[PDB]
Amino acid sequence: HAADYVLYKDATKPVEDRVADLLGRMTLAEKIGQMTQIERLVATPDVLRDNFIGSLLSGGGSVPRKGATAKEWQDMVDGFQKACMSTRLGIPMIYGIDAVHGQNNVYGATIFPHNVGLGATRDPYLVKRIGEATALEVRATGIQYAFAPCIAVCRDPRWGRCYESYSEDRRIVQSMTELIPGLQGDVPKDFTSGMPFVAGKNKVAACAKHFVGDGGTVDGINENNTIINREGLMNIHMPAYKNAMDKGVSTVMISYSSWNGVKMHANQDLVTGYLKDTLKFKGFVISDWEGIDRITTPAGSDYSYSVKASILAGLDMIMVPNKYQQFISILTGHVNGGVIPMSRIDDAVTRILRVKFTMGLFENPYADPAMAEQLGKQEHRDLAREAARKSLVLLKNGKTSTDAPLLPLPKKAPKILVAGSHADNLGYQCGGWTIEAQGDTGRTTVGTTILEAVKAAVDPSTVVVFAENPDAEFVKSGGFSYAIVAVGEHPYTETKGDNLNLTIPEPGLSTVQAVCGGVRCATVLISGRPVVVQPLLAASDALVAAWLPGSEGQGVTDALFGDFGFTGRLPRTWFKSVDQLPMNVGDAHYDPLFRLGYGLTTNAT
Repeated sequence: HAADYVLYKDATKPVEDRVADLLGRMTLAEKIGQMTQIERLVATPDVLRDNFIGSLLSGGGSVPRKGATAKEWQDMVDGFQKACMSTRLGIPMIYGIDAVHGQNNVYGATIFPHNVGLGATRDPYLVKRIGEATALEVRATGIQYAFAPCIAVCRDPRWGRCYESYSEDRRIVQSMTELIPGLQGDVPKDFTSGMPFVAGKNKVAACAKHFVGDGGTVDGINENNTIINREGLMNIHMPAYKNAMDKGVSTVMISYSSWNGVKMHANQDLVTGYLKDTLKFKGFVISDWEGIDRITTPAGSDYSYSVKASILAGLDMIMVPNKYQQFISILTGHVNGGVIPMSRIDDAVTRILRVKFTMGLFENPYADPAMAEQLGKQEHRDLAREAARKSLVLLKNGKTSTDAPLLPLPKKAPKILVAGSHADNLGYQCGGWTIEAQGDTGRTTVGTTILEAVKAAVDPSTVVVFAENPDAEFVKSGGFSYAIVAVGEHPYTETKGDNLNLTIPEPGLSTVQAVCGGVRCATVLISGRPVVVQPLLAASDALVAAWLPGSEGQGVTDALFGDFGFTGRLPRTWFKSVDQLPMNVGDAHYDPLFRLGYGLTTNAT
């Protein structure tokens, strides 16, 4: 009704009408800008305006500064948004980040257990509630888009991202797609499968990743080839993408991996033919980081081809993330030369705009300062603590069938020992994608280590001694009632985590042997995956697979001291040796140390 009315700016109008109205006004430069996502590290107000940039991200560890507050994050994001809103059309950018176990790049964010442990809970409603809390903590920092969930079905634990997979069993991964409506909100009653959805300003856009077969690569080699017939691809690796469509996942990220030698980032048949045309996905498809570069061998050796192949394959938004001028220049040339039709550009931009309008981003482009206090909120930590406890799998509770069960341990004892490299190391208990991509060691954020949790749990008369790596004599002479010893993997992600031997670093086993040799012991194993465990088992009275439980170490002691019983069950096969791999439930020659679904129980004290 005002004389300067512009339909796309009218919040009362249907999303599709707003999309069409804006699209019809855009120049080629404005269109290609929407398709471009850049790192905050290369962003400036002029770059964002002049190139009509559609999206920014923080990669792992890409932060305004170490220890930044929620408000500092909001101010940074809003500064970028102010630049984007100052363009001719005022299209807001969407800011993405890997919030994969909480808002994990941010100091003081609640850190939830990694996905493998969540699979052990068999509790999809718990995972939904984690999505809900994670959305609040992401919005606390002004960010609107999380690159989660990873719905890989990890079929070989030698993969460095196996901890990002809920299970080797697709049925468990499918169940855990409940993360999506946690992050985004529940879809309405009449909802069409494949449409994008986000409820509003207190929720975030989600991302089902990495499409498809990322968990199926040969020998678990990250980014490698997945060799499997269509029937197996569709039976193992694809199903959870359909659940994600049904729950309105807003975006899908493409895998670095290949399927039978075809790069996913160049696979028109799967990206356009299947995801878009068969599953009816109507959100946007985003590349992985320099994913189009890696289409070629060597990577980046023909970036012109990378742009052509990826955009023709059906990708909508490119996580460049640094060389935006080159990306934009090359894509512009391809359109100008008729190599890429305007129809393909218009489809990509239609999808990007659909997600942005749907989620309310044109109505609330800026951060809400009242949300900053959601970061690290005690209610969310209480949830993480529940999740950590439910994730724990009890593998042994007594050396013989006639021994007294060691767990639960008594809170009142004259003197107890807490030992091991992982007993008082917050970074190690969080693992990868915590503060940095690869994670880190020591007190990297706000949390409670296993040692701190023990001290918070025990009777006031119980003396707690910590020794990181005590010798056998120290233990034998110490007058201890029992010991809790924690060891395991160091933090990792992506290719750095690929590991053909799956043996934990020393000292780990040597400390368990020294401790358990002198006093009854409960071994807590911190890992992203099954690892060689027979020697640890042989030494230990009790052993718990605690995965990567996150910031809330009291989840571990909640079960050790019997406040709750152990309930977790293995979401993966535990192998006898790495020579067996790959080896999954349902295989012909299945000879596990512990089958998928195994877990001992205790009752609460």
